[PDB]
Amino acid sequence: NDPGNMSFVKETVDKLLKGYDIRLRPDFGGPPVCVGMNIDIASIDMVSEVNMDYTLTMYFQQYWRDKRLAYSGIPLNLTLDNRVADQLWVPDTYFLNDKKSFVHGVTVKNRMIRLHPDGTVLYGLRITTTAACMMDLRRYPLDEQNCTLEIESYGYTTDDIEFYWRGGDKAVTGVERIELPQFSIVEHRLVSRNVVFATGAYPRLSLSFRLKRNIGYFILQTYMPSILITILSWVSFWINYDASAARVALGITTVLTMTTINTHLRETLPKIPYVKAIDMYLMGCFVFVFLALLEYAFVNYIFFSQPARAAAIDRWSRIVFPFTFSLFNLVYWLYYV
Amino acid sequence: NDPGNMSFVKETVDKLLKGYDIRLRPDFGGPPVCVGMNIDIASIDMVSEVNMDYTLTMYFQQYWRDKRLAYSGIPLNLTLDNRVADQLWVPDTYFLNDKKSFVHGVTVKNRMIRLHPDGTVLYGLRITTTAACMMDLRRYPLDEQNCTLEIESYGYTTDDIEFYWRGGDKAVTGVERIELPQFSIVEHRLVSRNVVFATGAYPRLSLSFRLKRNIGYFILQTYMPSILITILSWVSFWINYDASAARVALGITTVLTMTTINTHLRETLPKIPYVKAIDMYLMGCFVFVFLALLEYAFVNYIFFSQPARAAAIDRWSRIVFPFTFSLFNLVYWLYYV
Amino acid sequence: NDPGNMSFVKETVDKLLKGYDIRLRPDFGGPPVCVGMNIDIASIDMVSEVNMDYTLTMYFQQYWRDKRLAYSGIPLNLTLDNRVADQLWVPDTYFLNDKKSFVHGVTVKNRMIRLHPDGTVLYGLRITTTAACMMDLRRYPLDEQNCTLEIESYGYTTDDIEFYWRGGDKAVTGVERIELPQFSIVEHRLVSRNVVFATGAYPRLSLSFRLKRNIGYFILQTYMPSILITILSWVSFWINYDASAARVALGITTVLTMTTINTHLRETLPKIPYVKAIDMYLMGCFVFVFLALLEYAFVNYIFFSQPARAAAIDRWSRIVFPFTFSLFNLVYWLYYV
Amino acid sequence: NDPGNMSFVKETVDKLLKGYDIRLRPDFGGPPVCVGMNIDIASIDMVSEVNMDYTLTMYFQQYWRDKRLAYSGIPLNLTLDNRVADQLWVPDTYFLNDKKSFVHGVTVKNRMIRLHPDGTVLYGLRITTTAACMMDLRRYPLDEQNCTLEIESYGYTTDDIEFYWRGGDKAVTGVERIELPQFSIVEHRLVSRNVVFATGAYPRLSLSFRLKRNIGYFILQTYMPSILITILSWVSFWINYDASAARVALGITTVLTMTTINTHLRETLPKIPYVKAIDMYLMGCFVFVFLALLEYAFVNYIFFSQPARAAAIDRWSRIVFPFTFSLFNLVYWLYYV
Amino acid sequence: NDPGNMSFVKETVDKLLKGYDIRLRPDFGGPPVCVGMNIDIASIDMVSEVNMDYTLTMYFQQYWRDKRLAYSGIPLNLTLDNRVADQLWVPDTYFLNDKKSFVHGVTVKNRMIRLHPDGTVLYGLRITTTAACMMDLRRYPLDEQNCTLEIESYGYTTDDIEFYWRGGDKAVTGVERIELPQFSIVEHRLVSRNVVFATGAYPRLSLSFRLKRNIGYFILQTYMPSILITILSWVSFWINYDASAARVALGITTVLTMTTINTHLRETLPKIPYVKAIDMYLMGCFVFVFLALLEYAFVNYIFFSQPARAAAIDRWSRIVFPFTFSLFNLVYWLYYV
Ligand SMILES: *[C@@H]1O[C@H](CO)[C@@H](O[C@@H]2O[C@H](CO)[C@@H](O[C@@H]3O[C@H](CO[C@H]4O[C@H](CO)[C@@H](O)[C@H](O)[C@@H]4O)[C@@H](O)[C@H](O[C@H]4O[C@H](CO)[C@@H](O)[C@H](O)[C@@H]4O)[C@@H]3O)[C@H](O)[C@H]2NC(C)=O)[C@H](O)[C@H]1NC(C)=O
Ligand SMILES: *[C@@H]1O[C@H](CO)[C@@H](O[C@@H]2O[C@H](CO)[C@@H](O[C@@H]3O[C@H](CO[C@H]4O[C@H](CO)[C@@H](O)[C@H](O)[C@@H]4O)[C@@H](O)[C@H](O[C@H]4O[C@H](CO)[C@@H](O)[C@H](O)[C@@H]4O)[C@@H]3O)[C@H](O)[C@H]2NC(C)=O)[C@H](O)[C@H]1NC(C)=O
Ligand SMILES: *[C@@H]1O[C@H](CO)[C@@H](O[C@@H]2O[C@H](CO)[C@@H](O[C@@H]3O[C@H](CO[C@H]4O[C@H](CO)[C@@H](O)[C@H](O)[C@@H]4O)[C@@H](O)[C@H](O[C@H]4O[C@H](CO)[C@@H](O)[C@H](O)[C@@H]4O)[C@@H]3O)[C@H](O)[C@H]2NC(C)=O)[C@H](O)[C@H]1NC(C)=O
Ligand SMILES: *[C@@H]1O[C@H](CO)[C@@H](O[C@@H]2O[C@H](CO)[C@@H](O[C@@H]3O[C@H](CO[C@H]4O[C@H](CO)[C@@H](O)[C@H](O)[C@@H]4O)[C@@H](O)[C@H](O[C@H]4O[C@H](CO)[C@@H](O)[C@H](O)[C@@H]4O)[C@@H]3O)[C@H](O)[C@H]2NC(C)=O)[C@H](O)[C@H]1NC(C)=O
Ligand SMILES: *[C@@H]1O[C@H](CO)[C@@H](O)[C@H](O)[C@H]1NC(C)=O
Ligand SMILES: *[C@@H]1O[C@H](CO)[C@@H](O)[C@H](O)[C@H]1NC(C)=O
Ligand SMILES: *[C@@H]1O[C@H](CO)[C@@H](O)[C@H](O)[C@H]1NC(C)=O
Ligand SMILES: *[C@@H]1O[C@H](CO)[C@@H](O)[C@H](O)[C@H]1NC(C)=O
Ligand SMILES: *[C@@H]1O[C@H](CO)[C@@H](O)[C@H](O)[C@H]1NC(C)=O
Ligand SMILES: CCCCCCCCCC
Ligand SMILES: CCCCCCCCCC
Ligand SMILES: NCCc1c[nH]cn1
Ligand SMILES: NCCc1c[nH]cn1
Ligand SMILES: NCCc1c[nH]cn1
Ligand SMILES: [Cl-]
Ligand SMILES: [Cl-]
Ligand SMILES: [Cl-]
Ligand SMILES: [Cl-]
Ligand SMILES: [Cl-]
Repeated sequence: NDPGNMSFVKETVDKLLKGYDIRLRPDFGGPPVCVGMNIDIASIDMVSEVNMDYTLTMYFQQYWRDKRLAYSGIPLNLTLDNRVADQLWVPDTYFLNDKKSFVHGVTVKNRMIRLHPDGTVLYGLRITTTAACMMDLRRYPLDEQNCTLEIESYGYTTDDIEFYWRGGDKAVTGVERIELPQFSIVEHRLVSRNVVFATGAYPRLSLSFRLKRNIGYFILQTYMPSILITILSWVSFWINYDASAARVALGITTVLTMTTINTHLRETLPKIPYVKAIDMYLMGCFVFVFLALLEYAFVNYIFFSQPARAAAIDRWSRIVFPFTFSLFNLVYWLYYV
Repeated sequence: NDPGNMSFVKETVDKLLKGYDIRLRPDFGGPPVCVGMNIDIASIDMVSEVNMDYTLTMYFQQYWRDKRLAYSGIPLNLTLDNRVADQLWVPDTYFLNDKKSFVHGVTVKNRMIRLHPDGTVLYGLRITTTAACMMDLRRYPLDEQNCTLEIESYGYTTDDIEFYWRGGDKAVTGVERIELPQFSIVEHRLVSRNVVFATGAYPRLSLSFRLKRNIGYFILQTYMPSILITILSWVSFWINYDASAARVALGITTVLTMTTINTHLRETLPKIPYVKAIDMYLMGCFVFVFLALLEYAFVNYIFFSQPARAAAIDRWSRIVFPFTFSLFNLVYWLYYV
Repeated sequence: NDPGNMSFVKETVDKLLKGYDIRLRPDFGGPPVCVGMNIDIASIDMVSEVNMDYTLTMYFQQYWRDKRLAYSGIPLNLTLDNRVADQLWVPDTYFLNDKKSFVHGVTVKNRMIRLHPDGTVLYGLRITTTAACMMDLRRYPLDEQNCTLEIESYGYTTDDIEFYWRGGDKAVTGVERIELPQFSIVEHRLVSRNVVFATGAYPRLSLSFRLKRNIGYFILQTYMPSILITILSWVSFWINYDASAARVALGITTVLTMTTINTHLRETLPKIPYVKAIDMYLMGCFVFVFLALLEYAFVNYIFFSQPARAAAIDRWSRIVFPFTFSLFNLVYWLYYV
Repeated sequence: NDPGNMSFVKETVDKLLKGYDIRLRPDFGGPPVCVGMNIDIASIDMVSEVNMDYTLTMYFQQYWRDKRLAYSGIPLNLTLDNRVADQLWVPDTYFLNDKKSFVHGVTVKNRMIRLHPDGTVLYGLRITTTAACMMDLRRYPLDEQNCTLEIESYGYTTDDIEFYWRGGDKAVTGVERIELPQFSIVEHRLVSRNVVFATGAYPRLSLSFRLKRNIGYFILQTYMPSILITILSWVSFWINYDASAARVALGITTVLTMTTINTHLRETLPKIPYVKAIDMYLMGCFVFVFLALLEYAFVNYIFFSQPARAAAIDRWSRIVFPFTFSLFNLVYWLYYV
Repeated sequence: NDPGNMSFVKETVDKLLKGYDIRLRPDFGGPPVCVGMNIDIASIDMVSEVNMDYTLTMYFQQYWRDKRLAYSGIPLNLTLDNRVADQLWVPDTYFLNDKKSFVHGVTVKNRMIRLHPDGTVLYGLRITTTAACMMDLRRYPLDEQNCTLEIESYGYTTDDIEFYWRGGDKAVTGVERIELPQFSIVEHRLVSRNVVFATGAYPRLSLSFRLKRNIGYFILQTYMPSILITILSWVSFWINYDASAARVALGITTVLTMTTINTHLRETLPKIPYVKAIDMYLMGCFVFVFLALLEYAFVNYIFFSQPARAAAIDRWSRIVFPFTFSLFNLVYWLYYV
């Protein structure tokens, strides 16, 4: 009688679980059970190009109605201990593209079960998942990436279970509060569809983010050092051509440093067989510093027989190299922006 | 009768657990159960800027009263085996910002259950948790960071469970005994509040530390080597301008070393798109060593036609460069301290 | 009576499991139970030469008939909760060459049980496995590798269990959708056989892939830098022989850089005792840059007494070195392609 | 009757566990139960300064008497299967300073239960534990460290459980067989005491080792290369002062190499804010190589106007630098040894 | 009656387990139970000098007779589901020197139980174990190592359990099929003995391998680069002594490169306090390249006053250095081979 009478509540819950078969889905043999899903994204831990995946922490909630759990006489929503979920049927929801995922278990399993008088079940889970995201690094680091989270039922087909985003476009929250130092989230989308396999058609929910990579880190880390090395190679043009050791040292160091910058950057990224946007810039800067050393090799070859021509080549190189490199940056930054 | 009669104690404990429903919170359907929490911080293992998190080991204790566990006739507090916690209701306490946490289980699960005659339950857990802490590295390494530990109930709302710091300002102990080689704990605070979500309002407890980074390591590791390289570039000012190979070698090595110091440091830290305080110093030192090499390029360009002017430029550079760099350090250390 | 009557379904399932002995295989003491297997390959995460293994994620399905589970009166296929698999006999299938494998367990264990009226059981598992693959790196990076997945019964011999690929050549799907940045899957094969051990003959299923390594990454990372360094060493041939510091610096840097490229590459790969294809190219490039420095050591030795002969040696070296190195690349790329 | 009659033994063991309450400690409500502990140290896996911890593998044995397990008629010690420990009360022993620990479980859980006729229980566990050890690196690598293992009861106070080292000074064995390549174990001590907390006074057992770091590795790795670089800088004193490129190159390389040695070593160690003993030596060697380069900068500045004075400075530097550096090593090695 | 009658088989197995006490070993209170062990080594994953351990994957089989499991009327060997092992007594076998081990559990636990009419039990486990192996690196990389796997009973003494290698010298198979890229298995041995501890005497089985390290990798990685650098230092002997910058650059680079090779190699290996065989070679090569630079420092010191003597020193150095270094290799390779 009394909702505050725990003895009466215990009798009501025991009656619900008496004869309850966890092996059978709600409305077994009849219409499919509709499962509504909402996601509260706590954070996106990291985005890795090397492993081609991202780490996501979220509050995963499932909404469905089980008539076997309908109770009367208690005008309240029953929030039970999370351990009761082992005595109830739950959807076999799994993430299609996940690589490693777990449910937090401190201090207890991060799980929620809330019952409703009509038999509606609220099932919440705090899950940290690492989901695979293949990335196209051709325009890297000025690339825009699209990473998805695929939600699907494992065993039950569309004849048994149906998926939908509960709340429509507002089913997923917390996207605007995600703080990625390297990326900005341009847009997120929700997709519901059915995928046909050899064992039947299965419900599918898709959550996708469009990530825009910030360029600030790469300007300070790769682009500026490459520019400084290229400018450093131009110093030899003002050095006297009789200083063979000095000018060759400028040519050697700038050429070798440019190669080390190019190779070191590729080591950090995964072994991809195509040229990236930054690789085009680094290889472009290598030509300028290589031609600067070849410029002195030409001057050193003829400065004895033709000192006048050698001086003109040095004088013209002081203008052509800064001018050509400025144009190279102009065409480069217009293409990739 | 006799408290030392184990048969009588076994009967008393069995009576408490007879008809006990773990699925129901204490005072189910009535006033919310108040849970008091205390933390004994054993240590802070590490603070990582790369992962933006810190590792914490602590003794987590929860205090609440369950009238179903009230016993009479035994004027003693019953300290039971930790395995009895699986037969009792416990709060669904979880850490909001934790990334990976566990309860120690050697030799047994690091868990404590102590009962009281009125039904009060003491529940202790030794937990090592890695909690996310977003850090602002703009003033790094002279930055001050604020890392928090958020405590919240997962399933139960404020209508069912209430949180409070047991003992007020003294609820958290062991803060002054924390030994961080890189940080000093300026202050810790305790905050109690209620947070409203889509599923209701939830109790919240917040433990926050203000960490001040020690500068001793970075002086020896980054600042001093940068100063020594800048002073090294000034050696060329006293070298004769006819030593083209020697002075250019001093210019090349100091400029290249400065770039390697700048890029290597940024690799250790996470890829952030903004300039840090140390980055300002390293880029400032790069200009001084770059101008030192450009100084000889100017001297080498005119020392043949105008030897007198070239000697004066070398002589003035011996004073201006140490003076300007001293001023640069003065303005730098006043801004960030 | 009614298939949609959950009470009738619960009675039918309880009858099947009443007296069911999980310790006994189907048709125990009689003909061996035939298990059909299909694999839906979700992805191949990575291929590691250092660890000599690859990571595979797949949908592993087992097909067999158990007459103890045959039911009548329900003209439907019973898709039960995955937790019922703990109450049924399943084959002791294990992967012979796996190093670390697991079944995904979010949100539930990634497991499927589907029953059929005749007693046929469909048992699906989503497994991520790391399987050992010994690789022959003699032709690396132009090598072609053959990695296998060996499927075998652990305890039961061919007298008790038999394996076969269900669907023949189409038993394994998703191979053409595998995206390896470094490898291309030339062909996959399915092999069924029996392997004799000391404890008897055991069924065996083999899934093998032939992987062709893409050469695009290694051209940009190793081959091109080696070519550029070799061309860099040729610059000294046009430098005047009186520039002893400049030409020796070109010889030193190219020789030292070539050694660093060779040693660094071998560190990434596992410690193998044989020479690889790339090692042959790197050691070939080392000879060219070493002879270039020895060329000046010969010129510097005689340019005082015999300036005319020294000039001819420099002039001839400008032709022989590019010509010989071009031939070296011709014979090299014909041998390994 | 017959000890070899397994049916009689099974009846005796079942009688012991009939009515046995694992939730109650032996002599509950009476005198505290005394637990004797012995440790057989299998090995010390590693000692890490970076993580400030060490890894320990040991055989952990607990000795206590439970009158509920006393049996008569069998004049033998009952060695039972390790799975019976789940049906018995065991002390809630945990390691206070451990960071990650586990009990080995191959092929079974590495656990031992041996019963005695009077009710004495022998409980053995093979545990690998990583225990935190704060280290003072001011005298590193000539430092002596003291790492402890703290043993304490988690829930029970001194009113319920008491700890003591069984066998006194011989409670811990295997210390002399520990093989640490980098450390030598000078001495180990055993301490028994009671620690008072907010929840009461708890028994404490402490096992501490005094570790002396071997200096052989650091002589070959850091000290000798630093000496060789310092001697290398002295070569310029015998080089003619007109060789500006050669002597400056000797000065540049020795100074730059010394900085790289200093910075690289600090990266391996944890970020501590104080100067270590090795840091004093490396910074001392930096001054000698820096003054050597400044010595030529002084000679190069005056060798034209005052060639006689410049020659004397070179001649005196050939004696003062080896003599002063020898004295620097003398005072250094006397202070830290 | 009928062996193919599963109902009769189920009755027979239930009778065996009725009244079966897992807490009691077979023949409890009587003669010790003899356990025969065989190992089928699948692979040796890796051998690590840094961690002083090796990883082993094997099929571990235990053979013993339990009269409580003897059955009659079924003339067949009963291969039961692996889950029946939890209802049977098994030996408490553990590996003494293991550091981390596990039993594979995909798709089921890699476990086998086979019964025999007389009560003999076959118990198989597929175990991957990392066992500690202390290594003597004094002759590294030409060292020969002896790594063992120690098998012992944890709780039961020799009065209760006895170990023996089933099949004698053929108890361990698959040794000849082990493929270690860096090592060759010279010989394996089997040892059976009893070890006395404080708690009694325990059975012990030892499997030991003698590993011979292949030298092919280290010739290409360390020995050849050291030889090439030493030969590189000899180039300065043919360079004119007036080329001070060139010859000092050859001396500086060879000396610095030799130090980097020596220090980098020691970093990969564990921090041991003794000199290795390769360390002797690297330090020997350092002297040759250091004396080569000191050779020019002597020539540069006297080539002005005594040009004739300086030319002879260069001429003699062209012969003595190759001759002495050839002898150094002769004595070195004879000592360590
Ligand atoms: C690291 O950064 C975090 C986040 O910024 C800081 O956490 C904040 O700490 C401050 C205190 O320093 C908190 O402010 C206090 O909040 C209490 C709780 O507010 C709840 O309840 C009130 C009603 O009582 C509601 O209005 C409110 O919405 C909340 O539901 C208040 O009770 C406190 O009030 C006290 O101060 C006011 C004046 O400001 C007085 O009028 C009151 O009488 C009383 O004395 C106070 O406002 C703040 O809420 C925390 N934020 C979060 C997000 O937790 C950490 O402090 C910081 N770490 C360090 C070391 O500085
Ligand atoms: C990676 O490397 C592995 C190992 O080398 C390759 O695996 C081999 O694949 C070949 C097929 O390409 C296998 O050869 C086939 O074996 C079948 C099974 O043999 C069992 O049964 C027969 C009796 O039927 C016994 O005699 C035998 O001992 C085994 O018990 C055969 O049925 C096949 O026969 C077919 O070809 C023959 C002619 O060769 C015809 O006469 C037959 O009619 C029939 O068409 C065949 O012999 C071989 O067994 C595999 N080896 C292993 C160890 O598994 C992978 O193919 C390779 N990967 C790639 C991509 O190439
Ligand atoms: C690494 O560093 C740790 C921490 O510093 C060292 O641990 C200390 O070890 C010393 C012994 O070397 C300990 O001192 C001894 O403590 C015993 C326990 O004290 C408890 O009980 C007494 C009453 O009996 C109380 O007063 C006290 O508060 C404690 O509750 C004492 O029984 C010992 O007494 C002995 O010496 C005194 C004289 O000093 C005599 O009068 C006594 O008769 C008796 O012989 C002693 O005081 C100390 O407690 C340890 N500290 C901690 C924190 O554990 C390690 O030793 C060190 N490792 C190495 C290798 O040196
Ligand atoms: C790696 O390194 C380990 C450790 O050094 C080596 O292991 C040793 O291997 C040798 C054999 O090569 C072992 O020696 C043998 O021990 C057997 C067991 O001894 C027990 O039983 C005897 C009584 O029977 C007791 O006296 C003893 O204390 C032990 O309790 C003996 O039965 C063997 O005897 C054989 O040789 C003797 C002559 O030496 C004959 O008289 C006998 O008839 C018989 O033929 C033998 O002594 C030694 O015990 C092992 N040590 C350990 C610690 O296990 C590995 O061999 C090595 N690996 C490789 C590849 O070399
Ligand atoms: C609470 O409910 C139980 C079960 O229906 C009932 O027996 C008991 O009387 C109720 N309590 C009161 C105060 O009526
Ligand atoms: C201990 O309590 C039990 C249960 O109440 C009782 O039967 C027994 O007699 C008591 N012991 C004594 C010595 O009275
Ligand atoms: C459903 O099946 C049960 C068990 O056979 C039966 O008792 C019940 O009457 C059936 N339902 C209907 C509506 O007939
Ligand atoms: C062994 O003990 C049981 C239980 O007491 C008893 O029934 C049986 O007769 C004993 N065995 C013999 C041979 O007496
Ligand atoms: C199989 O064995 C059971 C148990 O003994 C028996 O009841 C049954 O009749 C047997 N089957 C046949 C066909 O006899
Ligand atoms: C790359 C910039 C070099 C600037 C040299 C300036 C020389 C000026 C001589 C009048
Ligand atoms: C390795 C390419 C070197 C090119 C030098 C060109 C010099 C031309 C002088 C006329
Ligand atoms: N399935 C055979 C397992 C095995 C191999 N060796 C020993 N046992
Ligand atoms: N054994 C005492 C555990 C503890 C410390 N602080 C709180 N609980
Ligand atoms: N099997 C013996 C285990 C052991 C060693 N030391 C203590 N216990
Ligand atoms: Cl967690
Ligand atoms: Cl732990
Ligand atoms: Cl997972
Ligand atoms: Cl283990
Ligand atoms: Cl596994």
